[PDB]
Amino acid sequence: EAGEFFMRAGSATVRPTEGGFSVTNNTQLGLTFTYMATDNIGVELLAATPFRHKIGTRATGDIATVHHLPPTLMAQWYFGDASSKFRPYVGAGINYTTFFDNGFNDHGKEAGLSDLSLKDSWGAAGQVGVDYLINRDWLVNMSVWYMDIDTTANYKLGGAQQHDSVRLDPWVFMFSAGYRFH
Repeated sequence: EAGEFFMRAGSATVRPTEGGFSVTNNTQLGLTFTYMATDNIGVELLAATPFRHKIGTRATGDIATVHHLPPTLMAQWYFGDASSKFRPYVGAGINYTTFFDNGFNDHGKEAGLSDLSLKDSWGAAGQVGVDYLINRDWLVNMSVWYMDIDTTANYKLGGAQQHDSVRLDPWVFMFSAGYRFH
């Protein structure tokens, strides 16, 4: 497996962590590119199509929608050996998330909200997952990611109240199939 490069394609679902400031879960296309430093140490990049979340509270409901790209870079450790058909793994790394295409809905505007945007964020990331190596060519995968994503939302409330701290700190769940290149 040393020298190997494999790509996984599948669903990645982001579940943001905590009157009420709720944020919906969203599932998008997930892609990971990984390389084997050795038979156990791997280098992986997670990529995704942009995610879309709705924000809101109990009474009003949705008041805005937000999108972001959470590209993540990881150093990993695969258990077992190069011949194991079943290899769980763990990783630690750095995440970078950018928010874009953020706007309040009619309801947000009716309440006096406008000019919304969130500033970029960097943060620790951890992961545990499993690869089931079917052939020298294919595999199926599961993956659970944790990510430090702290930001601050900027917008005006009829006036200019443009600063609040948003903490997503989401878990990301990924299911995929992967191809191997030797």
